Amino acid sequence: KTHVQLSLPVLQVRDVLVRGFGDSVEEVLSEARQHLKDGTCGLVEVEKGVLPQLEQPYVFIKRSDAAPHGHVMVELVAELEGIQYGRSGETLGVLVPHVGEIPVAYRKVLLRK
Repeated sequence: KTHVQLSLPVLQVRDVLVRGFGDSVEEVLSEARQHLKDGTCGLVEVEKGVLPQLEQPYVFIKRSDAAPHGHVMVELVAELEGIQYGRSGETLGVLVPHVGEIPVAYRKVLLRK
């Protein structure tokens, strides 16, 4: 399937134990996709002060369309030193590995895979 229904645990930035997916744009997009497939991917909502507490490159989920079955359609955009790889809509948040942190919410998305 080109799209997969996912329920992503929303994590508080200060709870996150592993603050990025790796060291290159290509690696972080790779690792993000692997963690999404394996159900080991969390979502941090972006506000003032959040991104400097996480490791670059960043992987964002961005709204790709204006929401089947409650699931917002999203795609992955990476960012490294202010350059984005991908073009998409509004940020739903930044993806991080999930290693058992307790979430504050869940975000239903339809991921373009």
